[PDB]
Amino acid sequence: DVVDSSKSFVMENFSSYHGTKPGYVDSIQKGIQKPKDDDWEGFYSTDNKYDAAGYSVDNENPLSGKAGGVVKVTYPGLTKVLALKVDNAETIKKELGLSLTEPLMEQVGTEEFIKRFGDGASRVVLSLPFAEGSSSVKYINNWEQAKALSVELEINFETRGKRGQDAMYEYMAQACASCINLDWDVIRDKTKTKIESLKEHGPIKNKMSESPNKTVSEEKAKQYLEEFHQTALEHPELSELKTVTGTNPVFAGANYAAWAVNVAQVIDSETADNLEKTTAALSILPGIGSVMGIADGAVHHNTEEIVAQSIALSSLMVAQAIPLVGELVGFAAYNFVESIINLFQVVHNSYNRPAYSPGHKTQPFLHDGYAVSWNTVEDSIIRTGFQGESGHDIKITAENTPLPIAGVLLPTIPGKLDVNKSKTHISVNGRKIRMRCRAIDGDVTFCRPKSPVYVGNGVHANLHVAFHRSSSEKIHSNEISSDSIGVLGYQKKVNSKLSLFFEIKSM
Amino acid sequence: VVDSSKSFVMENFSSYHGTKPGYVDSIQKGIQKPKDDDWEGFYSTDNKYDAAGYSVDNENPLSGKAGGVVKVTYPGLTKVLALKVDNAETIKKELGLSLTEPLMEQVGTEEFIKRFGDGASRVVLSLPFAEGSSSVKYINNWEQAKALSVELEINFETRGKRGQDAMYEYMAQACASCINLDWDVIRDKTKTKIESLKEHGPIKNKMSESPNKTVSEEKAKQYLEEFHQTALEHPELSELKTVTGTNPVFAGANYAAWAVNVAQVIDSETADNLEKTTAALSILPGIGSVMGIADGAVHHNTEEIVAQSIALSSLMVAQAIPLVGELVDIGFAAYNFVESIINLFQVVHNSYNRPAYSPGHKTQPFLHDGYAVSWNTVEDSIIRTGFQGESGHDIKITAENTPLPIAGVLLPTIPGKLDVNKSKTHISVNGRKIRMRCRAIDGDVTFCRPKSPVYVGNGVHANLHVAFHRSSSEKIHSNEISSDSIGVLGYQKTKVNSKLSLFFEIKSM
Repeated sequence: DVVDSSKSFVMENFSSYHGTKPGYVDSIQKGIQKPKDDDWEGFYSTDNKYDAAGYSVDNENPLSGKAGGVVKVTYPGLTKVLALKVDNAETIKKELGLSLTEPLMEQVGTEEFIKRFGDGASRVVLSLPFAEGSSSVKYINNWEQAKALSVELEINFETRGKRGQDAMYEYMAQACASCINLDWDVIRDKTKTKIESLKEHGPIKNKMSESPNKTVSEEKAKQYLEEFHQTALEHPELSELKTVTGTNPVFAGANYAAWAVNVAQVIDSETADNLEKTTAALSILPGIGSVMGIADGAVHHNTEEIVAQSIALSSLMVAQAIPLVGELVGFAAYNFVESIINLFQVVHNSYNRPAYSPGHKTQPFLHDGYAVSWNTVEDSIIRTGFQGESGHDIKITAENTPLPIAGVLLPTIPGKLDVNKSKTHISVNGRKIRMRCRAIDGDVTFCRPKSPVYVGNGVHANLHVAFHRSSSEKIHSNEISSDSIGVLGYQKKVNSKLSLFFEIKSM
Repeated sequence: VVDSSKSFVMENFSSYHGTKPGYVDSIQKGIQKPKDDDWEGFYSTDNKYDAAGYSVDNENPLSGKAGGVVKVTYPGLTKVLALKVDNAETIKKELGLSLTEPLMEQVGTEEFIKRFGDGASRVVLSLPFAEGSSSVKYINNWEQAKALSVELEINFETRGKRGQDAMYEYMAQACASCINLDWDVIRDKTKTKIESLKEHGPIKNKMSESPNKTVSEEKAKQYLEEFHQTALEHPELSELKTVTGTNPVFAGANYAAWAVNVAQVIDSETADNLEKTTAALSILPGIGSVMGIADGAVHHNTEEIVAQSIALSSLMVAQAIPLVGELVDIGFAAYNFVESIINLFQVVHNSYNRPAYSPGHKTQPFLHDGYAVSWNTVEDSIIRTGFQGESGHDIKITAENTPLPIAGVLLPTIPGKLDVNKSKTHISVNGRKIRMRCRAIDGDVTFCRPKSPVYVGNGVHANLHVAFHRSSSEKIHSNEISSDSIGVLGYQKTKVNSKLSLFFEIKSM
């Protein structure tokens, strides 16, 4: 009941990975020994060496400190991996036949437990899901049993001699072999070059002349820095940047200007002189998607050359913004570039990782003030291969004022998938609103509410879509055009489109 | 598939049925069938106000007339059999029924009644009425439904009110906070105010300044903002001037945008029919500006202020029609526009009357500063009490577009009864597990910072996992707990952080 037999197995030479902090890379290869929540006291490892690497960073400087390494640990002989459906120790003790007083992970390393659950293996290791939205597992080893592990070096980020956490993040990026895999040495080099060239430019040094170079108001400051942004963006070392930041307003000069002003306001002398404190301060500021070129679910600035341009331009602007709104030194070219680079790497790594997009599974789709999502994972799956009914629930609301829901565009397959016009309805804070559904196409039906639907702060709707299958025959790739259900918001002539993406699947 | 906790036998079981106009007097002569069929049956509900929302002219559902509600009763004993699922195929298998015959035919069978009726004369099926409602829908077999007596609860046509006021005034009885407006008063006051406004010297004056022929949106808005400012000096609009001066949602700009946007979608054919006018207006954005609805509250909740807002908006629509209108009447402003917009007020007021979880409660998202955060499941939002040991609570976090930070989270603590498990509490960003550093800031609030920068955005979500430990087995009493929310902090903007609140309830077991 608490033990999942689909993720449990006996294995010979069971291996797993362990992230190791700086200094312990060589020490640990002589054996796992505990140092000097107790139910879970134990030695931790994971089946994913890239997830292990995230545990390898200096515990005294966790945002920007050095990464240590990853080792691989192997049990000889036969090991039982005992996967648990819950991580509540007391539920595990009661559901198994265990003393509710003895710590769960003490019991796990005793011959009694190894008898009843090891299936003749020499050891039980507990297995739990690593994290929400990760398919990796976490292994929990009894500390004394773990003394049998052999330890091999997988990688030593310090051996690589790279700056910052370049080595750790470059290792993780291997997981994706669509994959941001940037050379941060190139970028750092190109970046230092651009700053120097930009500082010599005639029109740049000329617009620095116009700088009040004294404390002023924030709106004066933004206006000068918007000017500086326009001037500096004409340098031919920033010419690709000028082109790729022209259309999308997130990349505008005014957002670079707010960024530089936000940076100068939170950096004091004590902060600029320490890299951990700079990373902490910068990491809570809004607007960084302007300098990173990240908008609308995409990393647009995904070349070494264009990332260096963006980081160079922003370094200069921070250099300009400190006099006008701050008080210090130099920071702009030194610790500002180092922390910003680390922040770049955090976010790129998020975007490399497998992840459901807005409107997929239970991830909300946010658009035009609305928020919609599938209520459960199964709601987003249209099952096929049977004659009968299914129901699917979509949650809908909005952020403030009453916004309308005009209707929903639903897929139909001429004969193999049809809308149940009687069970399809929408419910607004519990008021059930029937729908009028007319096909506009062989492949699309449009359902309108029979009474006005509005959602907003404190008003939400549940849209219930009910499908009926006539044929028992499965639905084939070609048969379906759309991967999405289109909920329509207010009209602007067009409607705001809110997309809930489904998947066809058998039983 | 059968919830025994919603099933029961009852004497004189009664329910309610909403009745379209024309069938109100006729239905009282008995439930006869008319000339998914698993479900073909006679439908009723336990909540008479939910029934009232089935009573509107099918041909004109947006704006049409409302018939009534009748109460139907079985004599003797009835079995109410509450079902967990609405899939009839699944119901026939797990009840051992013919997988071919219509489920609601079988339910009217003498054999089915023996098996499941507990010695009641017949069986009625019971199902949840809708998401977000505590009502039930009852499905009656048609043959058995011949046994029902039928009494009038209310005939809306007979109250002789305009539009759908009878129905919405009836539904507002349910909440006895509560918008219970007299729409006759509001209608009369509104007609009165439109009259006086059109006579004002400065109105007729700034009205005579109108380009009075098609122009551009930016120029049309600019004049209507001017017009709006002049109109709001009239004394018949003085309360409105006061209550709309602060909230930017109620500003002249947004009355002007509302009115431009109306004139653009109303052509002579739409304008000459209330149903199509209501359809058209019902898909526009910005109605909250004239309704006085913002930030989760209905601010215009007196007859006087609603009539003032409707009157001013009627005038502005009249001014916007020459500058942007395909139509030529301007009579629309004072007739079908007012009728129609009144109906939309009623709709939205009713939504806010109805019991509903607020942002940040249960699985309702909390939408703020471009973030969306919610409890993953209803149980996550409940901190159970009265035991020693552990619990976990999942909060989902994302954002609409560019990467926004999560600076940390504020968590409640009670000296002995409730502690942050600093080991199990983490945050997971597209699968990347990030540990926290938790410090107490006060005896009742602990603050947890992530140990690697957290950013969320389109395509990047986080699961904040909060682990609580109780050392005492004593229950938490209300005095112990200051906050009813967990505060997730976003970006920093005097230095402050954006606050995202997830509201929890303390329960036993």
